Amino acid sequence: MPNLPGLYFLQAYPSEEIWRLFVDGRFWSKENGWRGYESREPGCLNAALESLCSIALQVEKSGEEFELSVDLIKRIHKKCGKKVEELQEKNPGELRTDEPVSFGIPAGRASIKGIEEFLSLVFLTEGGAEFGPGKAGPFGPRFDKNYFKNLNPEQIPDLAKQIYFDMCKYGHSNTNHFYLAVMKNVDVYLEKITQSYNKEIKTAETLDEKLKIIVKHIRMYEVLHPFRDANGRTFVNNLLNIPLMQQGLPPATFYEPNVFDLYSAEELVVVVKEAIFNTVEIIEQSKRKTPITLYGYHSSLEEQTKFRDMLDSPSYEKIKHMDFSDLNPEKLHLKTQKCLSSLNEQYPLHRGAIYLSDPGEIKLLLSNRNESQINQQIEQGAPPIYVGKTPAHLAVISGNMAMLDELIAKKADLSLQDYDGKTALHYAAECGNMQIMGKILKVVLSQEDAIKVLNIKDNHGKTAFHYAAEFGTPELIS
Amino acid sequence: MPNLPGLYFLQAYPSEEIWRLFVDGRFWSKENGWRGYESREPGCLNAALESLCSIALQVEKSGEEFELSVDLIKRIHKKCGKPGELRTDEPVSFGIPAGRASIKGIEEFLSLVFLTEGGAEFGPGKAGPFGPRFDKNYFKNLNPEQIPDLAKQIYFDMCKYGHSNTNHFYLAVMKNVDVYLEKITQSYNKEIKTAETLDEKLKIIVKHIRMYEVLHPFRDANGRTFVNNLLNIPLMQQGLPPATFYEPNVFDLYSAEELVVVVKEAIFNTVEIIEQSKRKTPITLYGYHSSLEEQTKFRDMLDSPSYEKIKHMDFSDLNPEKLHLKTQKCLSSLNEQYPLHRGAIYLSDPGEIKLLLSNRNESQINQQIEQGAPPIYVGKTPAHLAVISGNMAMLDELIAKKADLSLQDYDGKTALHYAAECGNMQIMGKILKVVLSQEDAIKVLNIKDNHGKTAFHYAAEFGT
Ligand SMILES: [Mg+2]
Repeated sequence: MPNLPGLYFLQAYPSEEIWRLFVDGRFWSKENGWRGYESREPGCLNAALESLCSIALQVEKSGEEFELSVDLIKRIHKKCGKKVEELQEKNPGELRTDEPVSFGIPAGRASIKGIEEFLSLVFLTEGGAEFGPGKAGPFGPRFDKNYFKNLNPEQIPDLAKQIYFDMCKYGHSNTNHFYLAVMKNVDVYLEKITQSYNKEIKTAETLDEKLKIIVKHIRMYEVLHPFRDANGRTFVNNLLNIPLMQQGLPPATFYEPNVFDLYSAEELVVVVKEAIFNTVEIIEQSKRKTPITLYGYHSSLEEQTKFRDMLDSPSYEKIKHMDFSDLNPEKLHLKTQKCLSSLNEQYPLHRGAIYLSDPGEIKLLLSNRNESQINQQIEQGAPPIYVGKTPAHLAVISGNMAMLDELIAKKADLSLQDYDGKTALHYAAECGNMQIMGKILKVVLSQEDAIKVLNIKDNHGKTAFHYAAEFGTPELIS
Repeated sequence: MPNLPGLYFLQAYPSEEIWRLFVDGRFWSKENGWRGYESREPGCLNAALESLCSIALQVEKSGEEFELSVDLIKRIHKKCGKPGELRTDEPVSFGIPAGRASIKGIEEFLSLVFLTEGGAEFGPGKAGPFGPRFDKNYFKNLNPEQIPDLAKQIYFDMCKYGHSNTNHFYLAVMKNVDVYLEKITQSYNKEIKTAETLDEKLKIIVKHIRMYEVLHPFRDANGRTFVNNLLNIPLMQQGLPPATFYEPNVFDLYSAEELVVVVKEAIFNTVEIIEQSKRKTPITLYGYHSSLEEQTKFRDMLDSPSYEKIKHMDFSDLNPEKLHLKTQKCLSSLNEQYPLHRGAIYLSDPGEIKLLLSNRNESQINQQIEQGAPPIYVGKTPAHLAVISGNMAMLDELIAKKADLSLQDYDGKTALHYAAECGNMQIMGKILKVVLSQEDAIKVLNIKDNHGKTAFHYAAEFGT
C-alpha cells in the first residue's frame, strides 16, 4: 500500500504553472498571475513549495499508516513566519499562548450554515474568542458586540441569520465584523482536534465521507488559529493537501481559499472539490498543449520564463523526478474523476461560463433553458466565486467570448447587478476587453432603459466607465 | 568633397528604425510596424534599402554636378521588380479617394498637358477585371478655361461618394512614355538651376517628382521608385534629410505647393526619429510602440552591404551644424497653421500640452482642417487625432478645455469610433464619462459613420 498516492498529481502538475497552487485565483487576472504575489513577499513562492514538498517527502516514505500529530502540524508552520529576532514572542514555529490574533470577514466569505457551525464550536466559547460587528484598530478590533458573550446555544440558528443579514447590509465585499481568536488552551484544543480527526477519518469508508472529515477538521484548525501568523498557508495551502494526497486526490488549486472560517463543512467540501477540479484541468490543458486560460488570465511566454528561472526548491525537484511505485496511476485518476462528478450537477450555467470554451458544447448547454435559469444568481453558501452572479457576469470575468455570445443570443439580462453592485458592463470595463464591452453595449443601447443602465453605480459609487477610464493605471490599496 | 551631403542624415538615422523610411506611417499601428509590410513580400525591406544606398553611393561619387537622367531612373527600378525597362503600350491604372486629393491638386492634374495629348484617362468610373469602365473621361474635349470650375466639381463628386471611398479612376498614358520621361528630366534640370532658396528648390523637386509619378512610366513600383527612392536624392543633394511618410500616395492629385508641406512634415518625421533615438527616448509615432523583440527581429533581418558602407562613411569633411540649422529653419514653417492638431500627433509632455491649449477658444479647440492639408489632418479635430495617436495627455487637456467629442470627421466618425477601433479601454472610458454627463448622450452614442456603423459596432469587432 502507499501512503500519499496523491504525490502522483503533484508530479504531473506542470512546473511552469506550479505557482497556481499557492497564488489565489482571484489575483491572477489583475496581478499577472504570480508576479504580484511575488513582489509583495519575494520567494515565498519557493518557500511555500519547499514547505509542501519537504513535508510530503518525510511522509510518503516513513511511519506505519499515517496518523496526524500536533508536532507535525507545528512542524509545518515553521514556514513561513518571520522566524527572525528578537523577543519576546515567539518561536518562529511555535504556538500562541496568550498572544491575540484577529482579522475581519466580509459577507462574501460567509454563509448562514457556516455561521451557525462557527458559533457551535464550543472551544470558541470556553477559550474566550470574540466575534461580532465592530471596528478595526491598530491594536485589535473594537467590538460593538461579541456574540460569544452569554451565548445561548438554543438561539444560534436565529442569530446566524441575523449576523449574515448584518454583514450583507454592510456590503458583500465589505468588512464590518471581526474575529479575535482564542487566548486560552490553544495547545489543548489543537490536540483535541487532532485526536478527533484521527478517530473519525478511520470510520469513513467512501471518498466523500473522508472529504467531509478532512474539511471539517481543517476548518477547526484554521478557526482555532494556533499561530501568530500564516494560519491560512500553514493549513489550507499545506496541511489540507496532505490528507488530500493521502486519499489519492490531487492538491487543491483555489480561487479563494479564505472561506475556512465562516463556511460550513458541507459547503467547504464543494469548495475543495471545485478547487481540486482546477488541478485536473490545469494538468489536462498542459498535457493537451492547450493554452491555460482559467480565471481570465493568459500567461505570456515572458512570464513563464521569468518563473522557471525563479523556481528554486530541492524537495520539489525530488518529487518531480521520482519513480512510479504504483499500481493505479490510472485509478488514482478515475477515482478523483468520479469524486468530482458531483460538481457538474449544480448551477451548470455558471460553471460553463468559467470552464467551457467550445462553442458547440456551450450552445447545447444553453438549449431549453429559461429566462430564470439564464439569469440565475447563485445564493449564499455556494463557493465564493458564484454568490450573487449571473452566468453573464462570470462569462465576462473569465473572458469567455463563446459563452457571452450564446447568452446574448438567449437574451440574457445584462443590466443585473451582482452583490457588489456591479453589472456585466463594470466587469467588461475592469477587464479591458474592448470586444466584450462592445457586444454588451450594442445590446444595452437597443433597449428602453439604455441611459439608466449605463449610469448604474456599484458599491464604490462607481459607474462602468469610471473603471474603464482607470484601466491600466495602477492600484491604490486600503 | 561632399555634395550630396544629405547622406549625413541617413547615417544618423537609427539602424533599428531604418524600415520607417519605407513602411508608410499609416500601417505602423495596425501591422506591428514593419512586420506586415515584410510579410506581403519577404526580403522587400532590405531590397528597398539596398536600392537607395547603392544608388546614392554612385551619385555622390562622380556627379559634379549631378543629373537625374533617365538612365538612373531605370537603374532605380532595375532594383525594384520581379524589371528595369519602360512601358510602351501596356496599360497601368489605379483609383483615388477624395482623402488623397485637393481642389488645387486636381486643377494642376488637369493642367498637365502631356496627359491630354498622351491619351491618359480620368473621371468617375468603376473597377474592371482588365481596366476601369469609365462613366466619363475629363481629358476628352477638355476646355482648359473651365478647369478651375471643373476641379471644384470633381472634388465635390469624390466627397459625395465618401472621403475614404474610391469613385474616380486614372488610366495612365499609353503613347510616348520615353519622350515624356525625357521631357520631365530636362524640365527638372532646367528649373532646379533657376531656384535660389530652399523653398523654391523644394517646389521644383516635388513638382517634378509628382510629374514622374503621374506619368506612370513603369509596369510596377512607380511609388517606391520615385517617392521612396528618387525623391530622397534631390532632398539629400540640397542637404536635407530623407523623408519618412505617414501617407505618401498623394503625389497624384495633390498640388506641388501642398506637396511641399507634405514633404516638410515627412522630413520633420526623420528629424524627430533621430532626436528621440539620440535622447534614448522610445518611439511612439503614429501609434507603434516597437517591442524589444521586434527590434531584435529587425536587427537580425537587416542585411544590406551598401547601407553598411554609409553607416561607417566619414562625414568629417562636412559641417553638420550648417546642415542641421538649414533644415531647422526650413521646417519652422510647420507649426503655424493648425498648431494643435500637430500637438495631438507629436506632443507627449503634459506641461507643454497644457501650455499650448491655454487661452484657446472653443472654435480653435474644435477646429476641423480643410482639403489640401496633408492627408492625416483633413476633416479632423484635435480630439480625433489625439485618440488615433494614443495621445492620452492631449485628450485629457482637450477634455479639460471642454472640447466637443460628438463632432464627426469626413468619414462620419467621432472620437468615440476611433477609440473603439484603437481598442484603448482608457481613452474610450474618458470619452464615455464625458458623453454621459451631457443631455444628448444617447443621440451621441448612436452616431453612425459612413459605413452606417456605430462606435460600438467597431468595438464589438475589435480583434477580428
Ligand atoms: Mg483585526
